[PDB]
Amino acid sequence: NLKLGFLVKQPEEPWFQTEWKFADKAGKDLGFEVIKIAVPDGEKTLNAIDSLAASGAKGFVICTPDPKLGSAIVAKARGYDMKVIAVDDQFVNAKGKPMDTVPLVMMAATKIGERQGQELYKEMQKRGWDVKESAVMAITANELDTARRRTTGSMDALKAAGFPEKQIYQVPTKSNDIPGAFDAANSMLVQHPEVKHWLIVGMNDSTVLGGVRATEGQGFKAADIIGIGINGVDAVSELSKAQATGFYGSLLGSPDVHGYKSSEMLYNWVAKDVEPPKFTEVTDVVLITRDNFKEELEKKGLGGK
Ligand SMILES: C[C@H]1O[C@H](O)[C@H](O)[C@@H](O)[C@H]1O
Repeated sequence: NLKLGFLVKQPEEPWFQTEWKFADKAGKDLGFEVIKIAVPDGEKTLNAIDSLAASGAKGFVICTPDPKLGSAIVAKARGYDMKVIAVDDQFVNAKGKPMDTVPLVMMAATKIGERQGQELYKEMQKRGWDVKESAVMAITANELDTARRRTTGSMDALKAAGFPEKQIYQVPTKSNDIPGAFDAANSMLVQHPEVKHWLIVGMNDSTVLGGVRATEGQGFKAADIIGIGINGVDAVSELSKAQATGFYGSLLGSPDVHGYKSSEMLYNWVAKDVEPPKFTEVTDVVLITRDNFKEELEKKGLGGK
């Protein structure tokens, strides 16, 4: 009866696919229809809201393709008597200050970034790399808070663990995907012939994967590369390959939680003016590798591997 939207910036990522899946679940439970829309850019975002209004949706969950669209999104929604909840990516104002007023569901970015770093360092030690000939490549998306806090967290952890600060090289990526990250990593690789072993730091699976792909192209074998993604669900195809690669593992979050919970809260809000908490931080994480990925997915009920 009631129709609620679930707008995602990147429909191609398993992460977002899963959030859609679990929105559908909440829909069945509570008795609402979820309208699933891809919003890969600003225009499509604004158009999509119009479209929702036409369909008579009461509200929407959104992961905006651009945090800086926040103001506009709110203005449009307001106009249509729509309630908004942000998932994953927080709205910011013109100045890049967060819009605290919009309820947000997100991962504990910093904490998860830090776990990445810890796990990078641990695996390095396991392999017995000489620090003197090792480096960290940090592929950054500093314009996105959530991404920033992951990669910063990771670098902080590595530094805390005793990885030499001066051997940490950052490079911005133009896009938060494989192609973008590849390009970025490549440009950094050719700058540093002296490095024999790389740690790859990136905010998510795709970013790290791009990094890994570049290293391979520059004649690094798996043993000499450690990349640990974040998302988990996005990494399955990699972890499924016959042969081990530079991509060691991924930190599996809870896209299920993000999808279901964001939806359920909106409904309660729309249906019963039950005001959501402003901020919901999801702290779940588990390292999945070649050995355990299958169990851990099935254990979290994201079956298939
Ligand atoms: C938790 C999410 O954070 C951002 O939205 C990234 O772009 C996603 O791929 C995902 O990792």
